[PDB]
Amino acid sequence: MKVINDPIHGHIELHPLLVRIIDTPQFQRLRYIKQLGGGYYVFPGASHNRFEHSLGVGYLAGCLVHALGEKQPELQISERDVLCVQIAGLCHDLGHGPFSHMFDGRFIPLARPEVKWTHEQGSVMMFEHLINSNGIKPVMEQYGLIPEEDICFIKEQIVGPLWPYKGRPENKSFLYEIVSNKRNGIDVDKWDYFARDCHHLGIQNNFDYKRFIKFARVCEVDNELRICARDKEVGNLYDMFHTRNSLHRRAYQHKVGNIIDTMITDAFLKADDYIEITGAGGKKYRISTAIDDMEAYTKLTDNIFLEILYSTDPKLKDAREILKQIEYRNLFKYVGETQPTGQIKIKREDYESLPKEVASAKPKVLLDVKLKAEDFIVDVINMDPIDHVSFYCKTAPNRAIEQLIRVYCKKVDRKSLYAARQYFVQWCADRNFTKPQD
Amino acid sequence: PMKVINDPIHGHIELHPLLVRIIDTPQFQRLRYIKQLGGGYYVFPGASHNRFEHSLGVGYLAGCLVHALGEKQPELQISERDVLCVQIAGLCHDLGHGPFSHMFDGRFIPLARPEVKWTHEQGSVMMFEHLINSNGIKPVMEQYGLIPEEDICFIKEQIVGPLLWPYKGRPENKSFLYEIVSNKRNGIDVDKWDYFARDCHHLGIQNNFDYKRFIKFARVCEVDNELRICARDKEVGNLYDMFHTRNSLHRRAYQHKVGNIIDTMITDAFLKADDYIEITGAGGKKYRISTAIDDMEAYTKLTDNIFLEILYSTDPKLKDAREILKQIEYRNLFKYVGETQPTGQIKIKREDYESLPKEVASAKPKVLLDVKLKAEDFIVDVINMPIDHVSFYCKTAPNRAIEQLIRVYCKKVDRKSLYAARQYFVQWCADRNFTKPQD
Amino acid sequence: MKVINDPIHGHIELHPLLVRIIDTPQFQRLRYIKQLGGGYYVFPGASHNRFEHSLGVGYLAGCLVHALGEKQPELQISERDVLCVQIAGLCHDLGHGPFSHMFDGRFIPLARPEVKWTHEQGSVMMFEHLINSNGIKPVMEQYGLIPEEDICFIKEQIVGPLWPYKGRPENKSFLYEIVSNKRNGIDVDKWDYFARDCHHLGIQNNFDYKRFIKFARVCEVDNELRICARDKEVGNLYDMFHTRNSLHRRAYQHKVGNIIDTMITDAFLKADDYIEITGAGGKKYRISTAIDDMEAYTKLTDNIFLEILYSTDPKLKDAREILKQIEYRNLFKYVGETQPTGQIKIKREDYESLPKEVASAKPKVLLDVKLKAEDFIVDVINMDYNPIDHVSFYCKTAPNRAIEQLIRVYCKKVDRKSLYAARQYFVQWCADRNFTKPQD
Amino acid sequence: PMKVINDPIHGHIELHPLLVRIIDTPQFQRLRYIKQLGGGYYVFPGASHNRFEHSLGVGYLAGCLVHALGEKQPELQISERDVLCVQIAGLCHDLGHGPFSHMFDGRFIPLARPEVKWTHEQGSVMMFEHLINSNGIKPVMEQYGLIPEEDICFIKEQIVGPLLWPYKGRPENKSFLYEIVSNKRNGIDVDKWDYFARDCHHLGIQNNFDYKRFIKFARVCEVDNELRICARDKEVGNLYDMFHTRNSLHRRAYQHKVGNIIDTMITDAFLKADDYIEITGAGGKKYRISTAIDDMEAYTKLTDNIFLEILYSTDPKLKDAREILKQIEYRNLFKYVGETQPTGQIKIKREDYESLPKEVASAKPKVLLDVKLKAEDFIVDVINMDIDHVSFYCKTAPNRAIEQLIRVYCKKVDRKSLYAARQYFVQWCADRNFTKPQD
Ligand SMILES: Nc1nc2c(ncn2[C@@H]2O[C@H](COP(=O)(O)OP(=O)(O)OP(=O)(O)O)[C@@H](O)[C@H]2O)c(=O)[nH]1
Ligand SMILES: Nc1nc2c(ncn2[C@@H]2O[C@H](COP(=O)(O)OP(=O)(O)OP(=O)(O)O)[C@@H](O)[C@H]2O)c(=O)[nH]1
Ligand SMILES: Nc1nc2c(ncn2[C@@H]2O[C@H](COP(=O)(O)OP(=O)(O)OP(=O)(O)O)[C@@H](O)[C@H]2O)c(=O)[nH]1
Ligand SMILES: Nc1nc2c(ncn2[C@@H]2O[C@H](COP(=O)(O)OP(=O)(O)OP(=O)(O)O)[C@@H](O)[C@H]2O)c(=O)[nH]1
Ligand SMILES: [Fe+3]
Ligand SMILES: [Fe+3]
Ligand SMILES: [Fe+3]
Ligand SMILES: [Fe+3]
Repeated sequence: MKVINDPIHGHIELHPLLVRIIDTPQFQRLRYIKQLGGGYYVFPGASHNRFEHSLGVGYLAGCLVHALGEKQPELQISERDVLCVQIAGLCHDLGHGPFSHMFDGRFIPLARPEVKWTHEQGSVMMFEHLINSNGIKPVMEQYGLIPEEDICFIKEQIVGPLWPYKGRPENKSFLYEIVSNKRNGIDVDKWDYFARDCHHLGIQNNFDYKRFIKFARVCEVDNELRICARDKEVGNLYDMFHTRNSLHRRAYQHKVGNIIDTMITDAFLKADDYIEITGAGGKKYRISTAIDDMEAYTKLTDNIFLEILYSTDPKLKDAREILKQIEYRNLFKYVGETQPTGQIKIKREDYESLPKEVASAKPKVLLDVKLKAEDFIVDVINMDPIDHVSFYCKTAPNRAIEQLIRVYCKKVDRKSLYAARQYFVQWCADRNFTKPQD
Repeated sequence: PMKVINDPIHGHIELHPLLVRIIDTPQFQRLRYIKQLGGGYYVFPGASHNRFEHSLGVGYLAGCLVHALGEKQPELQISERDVLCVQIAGLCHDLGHGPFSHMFDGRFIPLARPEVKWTHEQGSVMMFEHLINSNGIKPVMEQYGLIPEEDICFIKEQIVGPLLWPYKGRPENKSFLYEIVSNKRNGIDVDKWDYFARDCHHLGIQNNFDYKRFIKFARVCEVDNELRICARDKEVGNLYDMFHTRNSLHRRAYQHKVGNIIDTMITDAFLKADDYIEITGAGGKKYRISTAIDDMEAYTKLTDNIFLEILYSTDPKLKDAREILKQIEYRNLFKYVGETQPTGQIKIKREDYESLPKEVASAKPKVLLDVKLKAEDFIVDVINMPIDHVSFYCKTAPNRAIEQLIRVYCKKVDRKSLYAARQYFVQWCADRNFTKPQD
Repeated sequence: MKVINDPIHGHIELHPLLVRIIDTPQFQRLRYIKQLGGGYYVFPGASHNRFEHSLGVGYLAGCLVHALGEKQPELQISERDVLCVQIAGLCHDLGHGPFSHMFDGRFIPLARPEVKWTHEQGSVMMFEHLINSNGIKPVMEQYGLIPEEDICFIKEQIVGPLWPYKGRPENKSFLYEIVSNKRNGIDVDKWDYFARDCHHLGIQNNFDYKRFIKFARVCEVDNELRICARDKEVGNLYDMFHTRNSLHRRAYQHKVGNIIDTMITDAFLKADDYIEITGAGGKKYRISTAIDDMEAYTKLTDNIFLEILYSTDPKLKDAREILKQIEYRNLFKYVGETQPTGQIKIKREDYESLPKEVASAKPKVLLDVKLKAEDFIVDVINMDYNPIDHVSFYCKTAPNRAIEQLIRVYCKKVDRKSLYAARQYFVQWCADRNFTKPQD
Repeated sequence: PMKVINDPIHGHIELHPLLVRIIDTPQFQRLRYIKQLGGGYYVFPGASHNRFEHSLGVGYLAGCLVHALGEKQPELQISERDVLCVQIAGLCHDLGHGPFSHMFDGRFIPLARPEVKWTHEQGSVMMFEHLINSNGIKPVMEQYGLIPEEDICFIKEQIVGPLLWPYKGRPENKSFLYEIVSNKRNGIDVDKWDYFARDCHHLGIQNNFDYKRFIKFARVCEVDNELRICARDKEVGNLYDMFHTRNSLHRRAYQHKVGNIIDTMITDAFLKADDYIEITGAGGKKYRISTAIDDMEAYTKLTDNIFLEILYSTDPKLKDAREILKQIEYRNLFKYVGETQPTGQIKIKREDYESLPKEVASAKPKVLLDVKLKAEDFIVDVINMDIDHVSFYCKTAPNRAIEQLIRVYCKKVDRKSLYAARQYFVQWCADRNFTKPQD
């Protein structure tokens, strides 16, 4: 029964089971993986990692359940239910890779285009590895959990259904909207990293989750059980959503922030063949295939960045040279942005091909310089109002009331940069993407 | 052409292009990979911040203060040359920190090479000379009005002190400029300001000191015909809030019991790994962790990275060290035996840190005990550390002015062995004449 | 330089000029006038008076002005302007009478239908009395105020134009939206008693004025200069308006709260002839006429309730009997509520006549008992004002430019047959007055 | 039929109809016209609250606690009759307070009638009996199961104490019920809880004590085989913060310097007016302010109202008193001379308050001074203050348990007379052997 002090949430009381899950290598791994990935090289305050964030989500998961259980004893929320939601929140991010969203969103699609991989697949594999490597399942039983039944439940809360849910019956469906919510984008995962990311980026977060948790209730909608907010709390809700918008516009879509991310992945790609990560049975993996074995994956952290940078191996001199360019601030240069409006969206599978298409656009008038596909970086940003949440009133508590595409150039001179803007504008034309602004 | 960096504690920070030129180097970005609070992060989840953002802030506050004194008092003859120099000093005062900051020069080097006198402040000066040579900064200095010979002296001296008026970099009439970045006398400098605001911010402690206010009311005045930086009498209230902050950070965070236990565990791994880990320095030569300080090129490559190189290593030579770091991940820590302080004005010197376990373990405690422990089973932790010396002035007359702790840990966790450790220690305290350890 | 500790605003720093206005009898008057009138008899937490509310307004006025002056120097806002806005905030309630709104809203319309009286007229008369009785004008100039021009500005901030304004040029119009705002219902006066009234009533006030003040800016709107808010702060504004709505629904329109107000007024009416208030030149005034002399008005406070209650005077036995009714809790009984929807609103001038009308409605079928006009109390409750649309905004990208009546009737007769009789008359009176049909 | 009142501090308060019958009387509603902190309101604008809302809260808390003890411990034989009585007691414990609360019996009556022994708790008992007699409560008591003879005794005893086991109202096996409303020994009762919460709320002070929690873990247990109310050991953390609230209210509010000066000014006005004011009592007789305590019917009409009655007066017999209250409005207060304490454990008795200025004025203070002051120029303010003495229990074995300040003010405000006042006072402290005044 430890008490941890967190700068956003204050004191976080931790169930001994939770403590047993937290003091394992598969969880301490999150201490070495930046929350905002390449954010830190643009935002100096953003040194924070997945680890404390996982702590906060786990805490927020629990605050909400225990709250719903107290205001409404008829939901039959058990001490068993609160522990699983707490464990799920804690481990939803077990599967993040080097520099978080950079890894499953850009590196694996470029490194192994055929493979379908998400960090949510990654978390469940890592959670399974965690409870097996550390004999967690006996300790679950010691505190009243049913390992077969509850381990499924935690997994389904993280990666979704593997009525589709086997972990809990539908009269407890609302337990599935606590940690991550597909429908109205309101979950304790957002709350923590909304509060957390503003705190480190120097943005003001006026959203008050304690207030929202206090007035939160389960209510019936289309004969479905959902979590609802009372009508007074729409003012708080506009402040939640305005923060989500500021974080995206100001932080998550930052131009240099995202340019630098593609430089890092270009380094990991040129370095993928020459770095070995040690797995099970002593087998050796590459950076891109360590996702295939969880003990190697345990060992795949932000560390790999510095390992490349400090390397003396001549085989890694290319990968090294790109990371020296991040340190010297000689970055890739911005060419332009465009959108596939009205058009079919670019799929993760087709990322590898895009620079070849850009370099192949025929931009007549003819140009002084010619560029090959290796001089182009094509960066796909996927985006994934108030009205879509469901409310209630005190009188009737029973009843309910994109893709951006950016192109960077590795060549830094004005004559070549001009050329790049020309190819780029042509490629947009004959792909029927929107016309780039000047 | 100014770069503007957004910082959570100081906001928008405008950076002179010269400052930028210095920042975008490996000798500086190296600070992105060094925890401000070392092993603190393993006790306070918020303490993930590194020396890097802190170095930006000091550089900023330095400039803020100099520029402020210069505008209010033009007779001080503070130049753009002078301001730039003070700023670089803030920027580069932490260039020399080692893996996990103070754990490194404060415990590791004293335990690994007792013969050596090494400080991060010496290190900051070597790294700074190394920085400006490797990156052709001296032409860039000359371009913005710096005289490299004279001014490079000034920056080093603001960092490491005099290398009679001991300073060769600036005359005594500009003496006050040596009090901005690092103030030896009253411990009030813009560097403390940054890491008090910054360390409170990440730890969730309330900090009531308002430096913007303190800077706004700061003046140079004559005290014993020496020029010092002074505060208005009204602002003695703001000063007390700084010191209540210095005191709660020390009690609550930097002297935290598990925090300092974990430091020594980390340091025990670095010691047990020092011989089998190689860092490539200049001229291709190879250095060890403890001797990499002898070359700034190897030293550049020595960051928090080394904790994970040890943890992820498969080398069978490193298993002994690796196991201490795996202990930390599993949370089986060294055990607290007790705390004491050395009475009188005597303080244990850094050179004698290595001997301390030999002394504690050799103490003869009577009654004789069930177990006898070797010195290798003891960790001795030396933990080191108010208007007086501050100068004030009044609005009417602006020209003129008005510890060590020792904790001992046992590596053996068994109750019989733990009981033994407490006895040796209580004895050791006795005829070293340290104070009696309490229950 | 004084500092006052207040439970809603923390520390309130007061300019010595302000303290000089406060330490006078005309201002200390407000310590003895309940903010919520008959509220205290329904809400035990509601003991707060005009005195602390006025302080808060004065403080909040200054907070807003100083904010605008520091973020936007081109407005040319002086320390003189700040003092004037503060004094105006401070003295905007000098003219409230016994139990505040009961007095200018119901007693004077029943005691003297002929007269036009508002507490806003009252504030100016009393403010004029204050600065004259305490030799304030010499002290005003001591701190840089121009007595002639600035006393105008202050009166005008309270009671309106006496471009219509003589106190400040049109390039400083926005200074007229701080203390009281006719247009968008956003001012520092409502800000105070929204927080202050919730604090004492046990209601949650989520509105953060500090946050709103930090992002407030002056902008050009239709070639008009007004106070605007950043688009971000609509979330905060929604919570302000919800508070305004709860205070009105739950507190200011409380059914028993309003019954008790009409009783106190019934007692003041029956006592008006027999109570004498000493004015200037020693003349003696009545409750209804002390408003005609500001020296007598000063001594007219909530005190008068207890003077009636403690009386042994047989002339006041009638009044005394009603104040005994309130305390034994034998109150007037609720008969019903209705609205003048679609019809002309009942004017203050016509309040006196209404019970005669209600008692004259022919409620056929005939009833076992008959009621006289003296057995009816009709209470006209006015609440003059998406409201969120009438606010003006800006975004950081374009900082230069901008983006009812209730009628209740109570009966004094408390038996079931008479109450039933009463409902019939009331339901009829609504019928041939074309007011809404009363609900069950 | 249960009425429910919303309280800003305690939320919804459900009132037994019997309780409502008692509240809606003149003797009780009298408390709507008596400030809780009296003259405090003239120093703290938030402090406008009266005894009335406080009495409701005590009544609410009394029932809350009695009901909880009964639910966890059915063996205590706590009846619906017992609970009603404790509640009425909480409600009516403050029935006897006079104009401006503690100012009245603590200073006005001791100075106006030095011979008489009067406390408000005595007053509460008389007012309570007048209450049930004049308003026919005893038939209503019998209707809800109270036995008027036995229980009216019990209610009085909870208020003024015993009039060997001294209590006739309830047997010793129900002794603990006497510790709820007012607890003489360990200063922990629900009366204190209420005005600690309420006084914080209106003063803007932070109150960390959680009564709801403390109530949840309270139990009756045997202490020296005597029955006492106990707290669970784990929850002592809650107790320390109760006492910390008691400490801040006293340091920051109740012993406030100008607040207490003002109270003696009000008292000086009541004294200069005691003779010319008539309050009509029973049998038509006329009483003075100081003797209205002799008749409960007169006392009923004596509230804060007497203050404005004096101030608004045009009567010239009352012109002297009027001027002291006119001083208050213009803020020309009495001036502070100094503070002292009675060294030794001796306290100045209320009976001797009147003479205190006579002693001060006759002190021969050589050095001889330019001016001499008479006793009419001195105000002597006696300020009275009324953690381990609490009884605890453990979850495993629940059945069994584990000052005065004196201030002096001067009415003459000039520099020359004020200096004299300090000397007379310093001397008086000397030859009364009280401690040396500071500053
Ligand atoms: N267990 C654990 N605690 C952490 C961690 N990070 C921060 N903490 C906090 O740091 C403090 C020290 O951690 P512990 O290893 O549990 O030290 P301890 O509380 O003395 O543990 P015991 O040896 O069981 O007494 C705790 O109070 C936690 O609040 C972590 O990763 N694991
Ligand atoms: N130069 C530099 N900027 C940093 C660093 N860390 C954070 N930043 C911030 O991140 C922003 C990223 O911009 P830059 O890296 O300078 O790229 P840029 O804006 O194209 O710079 P220019 O090409 O000179 O215009 C900077 O303006 C800084 O505010 C750093 O280490 N070096
Ligand atoms: N002047 C004044 N102060 C008030 C009033 N209401 C509350 N206060 C506060 O209560 C205390 C009143 O004491 P003052 O006489 O005004 O100030 P003081 O320090 O006691 O006396 P001086 O400063 O010497 O005149 C102060 O702390 C004020 O903050 C008021 O109506 N007038
Ligand atoms: N009885 C009583 N209620 C009060 C008092 N102060 C506030 N209240 C609250 O104010 C409400 C209004 O008073 P009521 O007692 O209901 O008056 P009423 O409705 O005319 O009387 P009933 O119809 O018999 O209930 C009460 O229900 C209480 O919740 C008080 O002093 N006495
Ligand atoms: Fe997450
Ligand atoms: Fe530093
Ligand atoms: Fe107002
Ligand atoms: Fe009390």
